[PDB]
Amino acid sequence: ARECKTESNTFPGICITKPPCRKACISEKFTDGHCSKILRRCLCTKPC
Amino acid sequence: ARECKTESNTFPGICITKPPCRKACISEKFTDGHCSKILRRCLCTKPC
Amino acid sequence: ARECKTESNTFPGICITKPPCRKACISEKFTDGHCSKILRRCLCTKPC
Amino acid sequence: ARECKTESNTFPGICITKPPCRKACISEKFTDGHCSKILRRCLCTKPC
Amino acid sequence: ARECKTESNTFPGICITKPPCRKACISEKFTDGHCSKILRRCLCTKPC
Amino acid sequence: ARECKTESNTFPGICITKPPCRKACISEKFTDGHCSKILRRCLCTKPC
Amino acid sequence: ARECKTESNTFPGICITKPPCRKACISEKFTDGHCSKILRRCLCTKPC
Amino acid sequence: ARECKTESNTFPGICITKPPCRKACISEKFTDGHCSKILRRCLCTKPC
Amino acid sequence: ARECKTESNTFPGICITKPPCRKACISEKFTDGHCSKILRRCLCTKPC
Amino acid sequence: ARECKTESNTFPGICITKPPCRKACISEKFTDGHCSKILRRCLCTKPC
Amino acid sequence: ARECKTESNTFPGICITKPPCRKACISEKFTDGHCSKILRRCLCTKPC
Amino acid sequence: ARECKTESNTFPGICITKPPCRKACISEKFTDGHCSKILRRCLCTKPC
Amino acid sequence: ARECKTESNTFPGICITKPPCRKACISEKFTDGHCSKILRRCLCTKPC
Amino acid sequence: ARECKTESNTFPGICITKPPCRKACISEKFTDGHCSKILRRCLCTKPC
Amino acid sequence: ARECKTESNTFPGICITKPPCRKACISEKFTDGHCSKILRRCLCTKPC
Amino acid sequence: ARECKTESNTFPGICITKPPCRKACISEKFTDGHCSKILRRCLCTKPC
Amino acid sequence: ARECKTESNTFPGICITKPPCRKACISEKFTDGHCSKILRRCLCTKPC
Amino acid sequence: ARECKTESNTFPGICITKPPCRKACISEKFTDGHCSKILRRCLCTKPC
Amino acid sequence: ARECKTESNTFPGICITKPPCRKACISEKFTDGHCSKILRRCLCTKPC
Amino acid sequence: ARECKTESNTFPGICITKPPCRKACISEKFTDGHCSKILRRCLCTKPC
Ligand SMILES: CCCCCCCC(=O)OC[C@H](COP(=O)([O-])O)OC(=O)CCCCCCC
Ligand SMILES: CCCCCCCC(=O)OC[C@H](COP(=O)([O-])O)OC(=O)CCCCCCC
Ligand SMILES: CCCCCCCC(=O)OC[C@H](COP(=O)([O-])O)OC(=O)CCCCCCC
Ligand SMILES: CCCCCCCC(=O)OC[C@H](COP(=O)([O-])O)OC(=O)CCCCCCC
Ligand SMILES: CCCCCCCC(=O)OC[C@H](COP(=O)([O-])O)OC(=O)CCCCCCC
Ligand SMILES: CCCCCCCC(=O)OC[C@H](COP(=O)([O-])O)OC(=O)CCCCCCC
Ligand SMILES: CCCCCCCC(=O)OC[C@H](COP(=O)([O-])O)OC(=O)CCCCCCC
Ligand SMILES: CCCCCCCC(=O)OC[C@H](COP(=O)([O-])O)OC(=O)CCCCCCC
Ligand SMILES: CCCCCCCC(=O)OC[C@H](COP(=O)([O-])O)OC(=O)CCCCCCC
Ligand SMILES: CCCCCCCC(=O)OC[C@H](COP(=O)([O-])O)OC(=O)CCCCCCC
Ligand SMILES: CCCCCCCC(=O)OC[C@H](COP(=O)([O-])O)OC(=O)CCCCCCC
Ligand SMILES: CCCCCCCC(=O)OC[C@H](COP(=O)([O-])O)OC(=O)CCCCCCC
Ligand SMILES: CCCCCCCC(=O)OC[C@H](COP(=O)([O-])O)OC(=O)CCCCCCC
Ligand SMILES: CCCCCCCC(=O)OC[C@H](COP(=O)([O-])O)OC(=O)CCCCCCC
Repeated sequence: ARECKTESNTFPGICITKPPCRKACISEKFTDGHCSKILRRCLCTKPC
Repeated sequence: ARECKTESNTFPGICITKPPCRKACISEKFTDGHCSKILRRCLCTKPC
Repeated sequence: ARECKTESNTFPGICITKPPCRKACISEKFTDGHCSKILRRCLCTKPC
Repeated sequence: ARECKTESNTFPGICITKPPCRKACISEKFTDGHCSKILRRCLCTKPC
Repeated sequence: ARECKTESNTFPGICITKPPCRKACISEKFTDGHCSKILRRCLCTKPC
Repeated sequence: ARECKTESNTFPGICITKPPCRKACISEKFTDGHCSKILRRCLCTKPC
Repeated sequence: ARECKTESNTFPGICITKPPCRKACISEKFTDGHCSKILRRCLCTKPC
Repeated sequence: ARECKTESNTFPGICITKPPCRKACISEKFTDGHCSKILRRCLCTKPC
Repeated sequence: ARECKTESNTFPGICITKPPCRKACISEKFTDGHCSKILRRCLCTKPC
Repeated sequence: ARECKTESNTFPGICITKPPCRKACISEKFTDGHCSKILRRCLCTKPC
Repeated sequence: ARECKTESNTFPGICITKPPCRKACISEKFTDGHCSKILRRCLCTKPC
Repeated sequence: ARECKTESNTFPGICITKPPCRKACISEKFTDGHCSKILRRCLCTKPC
Repeated sequence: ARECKTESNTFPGICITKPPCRKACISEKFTDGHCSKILRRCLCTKPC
Repeated sequence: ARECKTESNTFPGICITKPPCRKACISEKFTDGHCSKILRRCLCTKPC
Repeated sequence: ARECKTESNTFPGICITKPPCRKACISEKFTDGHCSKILRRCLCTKPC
Repeated sequence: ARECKTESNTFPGICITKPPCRKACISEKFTDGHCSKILRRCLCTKPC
Repeated sequence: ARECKTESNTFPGICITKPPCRKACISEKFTDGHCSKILRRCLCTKPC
Repeated sequence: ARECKTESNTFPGICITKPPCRKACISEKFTDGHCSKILRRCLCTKPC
Repeated sequence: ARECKTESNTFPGICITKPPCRKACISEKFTDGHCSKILRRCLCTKPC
Repeated sequence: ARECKTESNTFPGICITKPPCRKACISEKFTDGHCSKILRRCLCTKPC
C-alpha cells in the first residue's frame, strides 16, 4: 500500500493545476499526478 | 471525529473560493472541500 | 487507490524519523505515517 | 534510469551514508536506497 | 432577436473561464453564459 | 421570479429620470425600465 | 462580544465592495460580511 | 452545517500541533480546533 | 484583414504558454490561440 | 452556435449605448455589436 | 541569579515560543520555562 | 507561421482603439497593430 | 536595431535564467532570448 | 550514592525528549534515563 | 550496478526539470542525468 | 526522583574529571556534580 | 576476562547506537560489539 | 580527463582523514577517495 | 552480558595505560577499568 | 584470518620500538605486538 513517486517526462511547462499533471502521468502508465510545492514540477505516483 | 484529507483529482484551476472546491469534492464522493492557504489547492475531506 | 491524510494526536515531540511516527499511526488505526518537511509534524495516511 | 521513490518504512535514525539505507530498502523489496540531500531521509528506489 | 441577461443561480464561485458558466446557464434553461468583466459573475443569456 | 434585463433600443439621450425610460421599455414590450448608475443607459427589465 | 467567521457560500464573483458581500451573508443568517484583503473572498461574521 | 471559526482566547504561543489547540478550544466550549497555515494561530470551530 | 476571436471551449486549466493553447484552438478548427493577460484564458483566433 | 468577436474598425468615438455600435457592426457585415465594459470599445460579433 | 533547571515531563509538541513552556512548567510547580534552541525542548526552571 | 511583435516607434499617446495603432504600425512597414492590455502600448506585428 | 520578439515554441520548463532560453531561441533561428518576469516564459528576440 | 550508566538496548530511534528514554530505561529495570548530547543515544542510569 | 556522477559540461543555467538535464547528459555519452537538490546542478550519471 | 541542574558557582577551571566538580557542588548544598560534554562546565545536581 | 577486539566486516555505515553493532558482531560469532568513540566504527569483541 | 564520483559502499565510520577512505575506494576498483565536507562521507573518484 | 559504567573517583591524573586504571577500579569494587579516548579519564565497569 | 587486538598488561614505560613490545606480547600468548602511534601503548595482536 505504498505510493511510489517519480517526475514526469512528458509534462510541458510549469505545473500549476493538478488535472493536467494527473492526465499526463496517467498517459505515462501511472495512476495519479500532482505538482511540487516550490519548483512546480509534475510528479507521477502509482502503487508499489 | 477525525477528518481525513486528500487533493481533488477533478477540480480545475486555482482554488480561491470554497464552494467550487466543495462541489468537486462531493462529486468525488467526499463530504466537503476547502482550499489550501498557500498553494491554493482543493483539498477534499471526509471522516476517517 | 487514493491516500487520505490527517495529523496524529498521540505522537509526542518533533517528528524526525519515520518509524516512530509510522508506529503511532498504526496504533491510531492507520496504515502509515511520515513527518512533515517544515514543522516536523507526524502525519497519518491510509486509503480513503 | 527513471526511478520511483518512497520513504523507507524500517530505516531507523538519520540517513547519512547510503549503504545502511540501501540495506533497509532492499529488505523492503526495493532495488536501491539513498538519502535525501536536505531532510536526510532514507528513500527507497526501484526502476520505473 | 434581442438578448436578455440575468445572473446565474447555480454557478459557484468566481467566473474565470466561459464553459463552466455556459454549462450552468443551460442547466438553468438558458441558451448561453458568459462571465461579467469586472465582478466575475456568471451571467445567463437567452432571447428576450 | 427571476428578472431578465436588456438595454433599450429606442431610448434617446442620457437616462436621467426613470419615467421616460420605463415608458420606452413598456413600448418595447417590457414591464419596467431604469437608468444605469454610471453611464446612464436606459435598461429594460421583465420576468425571465 | 465574540465574533465567529466563515466564508460565504452564496456570494457570486469577486469581493470588491462590502455591501454585496454583506447582503449575501445576511441572507445566510449572519450579521455582516466583508471582503478578504488579497484574494477578495466574501467572509461572513456573526456573534459566536 | 456551517463551521464557524474564531481565534482561541486561552491558547498561548504559536500553534504547531493540532491537539494543544483543539484542547484549548474545547475548554472554550468549541467542538474542535486547528492551526492557521501561515500565521500559525489557534482557531476554534463549532457549527454555526 | 481582420481577426475573429472566441474563448476556447476545450482548453484544460490555466493558459501559461502559447503552444498548448494554439494546439487546442486548432482542434476547434481555428488557426491560432493565445493566452489572456491576467486571467490566463485560452483565446482562439481565425480569419473572419 | 459559437460567437466570434472582433473590434469594430468604422465606429467613431466612444461606445456608450448599443444601437450605434450595433449599426456600425452590421454595416461591417456582422450580426451584432456591443460596447466593451471599461475602455468602451465597439465590438462586432457574428457566428464562428 | 541562579535557576535550577530540568526538562519538562508534561509539555507536548514542539517548543518554539516561551508561553507554552512556561505554562506547562508552572503547572509542574515550577516558576518559569524556556525552549532549547536546537531540539526545541521545554526546560522548566525554579530558584535553587 | 510565427508572428513577431515590437512596440510602435511613432504611435502618439495611449493605445485604446485598434485602427489608430494599426495605421501607425503599417506606416512603419509592419503588417498589423494592436494595443497592450495593461500599459496600453501600441504593438506592431509582422512575420518572424 | 529594432528588436522583434515572440514566445518560444520549443523551450521546455521554467524560465529562471537567460542562458537556457537563449540556447532554445538560437535553435529557433533567433539571436537571443530572455525570461518573462512573472510566469517565467522564454521569449525569443531577433532584429526586425 | 554511586551512579552507573549503560546504553539502552530497547529505545528505538533518536533520543530527543527525556520521558521516552526514561520510560524505556525503567522498562529495562533501571531507575532513570536521559539522552546523550551529540549522538542522541538513550542512556540508562541506576544506583551502582 | 553503481552510478558515477559528474556535472554536465553542456547544460546551461540551473537544473529545474529532469528531461533537459537527461538530454544534455546523454549527448555527452552518459546514460542519465538529474538535478542536484540545493544548488540545482545537472549531474550526469552512468553505470559504474 | 526528578533531578534539577545548574552550573556551579565555585568550581575553578575546566571540568574534566568528576570528583573535583562533585566536591564543589556538595559544598554549594547540592547532592552531586558532573562535567558538561562540550564546554566542560561543572554542573551541580539535586532533587527538585 | 581478557578481551580482544577487531573491526566489524558486516556492520554498514556509521556506528551510532550499540545494539546494531552488537547484533552484527554476534552474527560474526563474536560476543559483543560497540562503537569506536571517534571514527564511529563498529568494533567486535570476544573473550581472548 | 573528466573525473567521475561515487560514494563508497565499504568505508566504515565517518570520514575524517583521506587515507582510510582512499584505501577503501581502491579496493572498490576506484582510483582515489576523499571525505565530504559536512557529513564526512567517503566519496570515491575515478576517470569517467 | 551487559556492562555498567561509571567514572572512577580514586584514579589520579590522566589515563594512558589500562593496568593502572583497571587496578584502581578493582579497589573501588568494580570488575574492570579502561581509559576514555580523548580526555583520558579512568572509567570503571562491572556487570549491571 | 582476522587479527584480534588487545593492550598489553606487562609492557612497562613508553613504546618506542616494535621488538620490545613484540617480545612482551609474545610472552602473553600472542603472535605479535606493536606501538600505538600517539599514546605509545604496546598492543598485542593474534588471530581471532
Ligand atoms: C535557504 C533557507 C531556506 C531553506 C531552503 C530549502 C530548500 C528546499 O526546500 O529545497 C527543495 C526545493 C525544491 O522543491 P521541489 O523541487 O520539490 O518543488 O529547493 C530548490 O528548488 C532548491 C533551491 C533552494 C534555494 C537555493 C539554495 C539555498
Ligand atoms: C513570510 C513568512 C511567514 C511565516 C511562514 C511560516 C509558516 C509555516 O509554518 O509554514 C509551514 C507550512 C506547514 O508546515 P508542515 O506542517 O508541512 O511542516 O509549510 C509551508 O509553508 C510549506 C508548504 C507551502 C509550499 C509553498 C511555499 C512558497
Ligand atoms: C468615455 C469615458 C468612459 C469611461 C468613464 C466611465 C467609466 C465607465 O464606463 O464606467 C461604467 C461602466 C459600467 O457602468 P454602466 O454601464 O452599468 O452604467 O464600467 C464600470 O463600471 C467600470 C468600473 C471601473 C472601476 C473598476 C475597479 C473597481
Ligand atoms: C503578517 C500579515 C499577513 C501576511 C502573511 C500571511 C499570508 C497571507 O495573508 O496570504 C495572502 C492570501 C490570503 O488571501 P485572503 O483569503 O486573506 O484574501 O493568500 C495567499 O497568499 C495565496 C497564495 C498566493 C500568494 C499571494 C499572491 C499575491
Ligand atoms: C489599478 C491597477 C490594475 C492593474 C490590472 C488591471 C486589471 C486587468 O487588466 O484585469 C484583467 C482582467 C480580465 O481578464 P483577462 O481575460 O483579460 O485576462 O480583469 C479583471 O480581472 C476584472 C476585475 C478586476 C478586479 C481587481 C480587484 C483588485
Ligand atoms: C499600469 C496599470 C494600468 C491599469 C489599468 C488598465 C486599463 C485597461 O486596459 O483596462 C481595460 C481592460 C479591458 O477593457 P475593455 O477592452 O474590455 O474595454 O479592463 C479589464 O481588463 C477589466 C479590469 C479594469 C479595472 C481594473 C481595476 C483593478
Ligand atoms: C549523526 C547524528 C545527528 C544528530 C543530530 C541532532 C543533534 C542535536 O541537535 O544536538 C543538540 C544538542 C543540544 O540541543 P538542545 O536540546 O539544547 O536544543 O547539541 C548542542 O547543544 C551542542 C551543539 C553541537 C555541538 C556538537 C556538533 C556535532
Ligand atoms: C518582455 C518583458 C515583458 C514584461 C515581463 C513581465 C512583467 C510585466 O508584465 O510587465 C509589463 C506589464 C504591462 O503589460 P502590457 O500592457 O505591456 O502588456 O506590467 C505592468 O504594467 C506592471 C509593471 C509596470 C508598471 C509599474 C508601476 C509601479
Ligand atoms: C502578484 C501577481 C501579479 C500578477 C497578477 C496576474 C498573474 C499573471 O498570470 O500574470 C501574467 C502577466 C504577464 O506576465 P508574464 O508571464 O509575461 O511575465 O502579468 C501581468 O500582466 C501583470 C501585470 C500587473 C500590473 C499591475 C499594475 C498596477
Ligand atoms: C568531523 C567531525 C568529527 C567529530 C566526531 C569525532 C569525535 C566523536 O565522535 O566524539 C564522540 C561523540 C559522542 O557523542 P555522544 O555519544 O555523547 O552523543 O560523537 C560525535 O561527536 C560524533 C559526531 C560526528 C557527526 C558527523 C556528521 C554526521
Ligand atoms: C559560535 C561561537 C563560539 C561558541 C559559543 C558557545 C555556543 C553555545 O552556547 O554552545 C553551548 C552548547 C552546549 O555546550 P555544553 O554546555 O554542553 O558544554 O554547545 C557548544 O558549546 C558547541 C559549540 C562548540 C564549538 C564552538 C565553536 C568552534
Ligand atoms: C552550518 C550548518 C548548515 C550548513 C551546512 C553546509 C551546507 C551543505 O552543504 O549542506 C549539504 C550537506 C551535504 O553534506 P556532504 O555529503 O556534502 O558532506 O550537509 C547537510 O545538508 C547537513 C546539514 C548540517 C546541519 C544539520 C542540522 C544540525
Ligand atoms: C563537531 C562534532 C564533535 C564535537 C565534540 C563531540 C563531543 C565529544 O567528543 O566529547 C567527548 C570528548 C572527550 O570525551 P572523554 O575522553 O571524556 O570520554 O571531547 C570532549 O569532551 C569535548 C571537548 C571539546 C574539544 C574536543 C577535542 C577533540
Ligand atoms: C582536549 C584534548 C584533546 C586531545 C588530547 C589527547 C589526544 C590523545 O590522547 O590522542 C591519542 C588517542 C588515541 O591514541 P592511541 O591509543 O591510538 O595511541 O586519541 C586520539 O587519537 C584522539 C585525537 C583527537 C581528535 C582529532 C580530531 C578528530
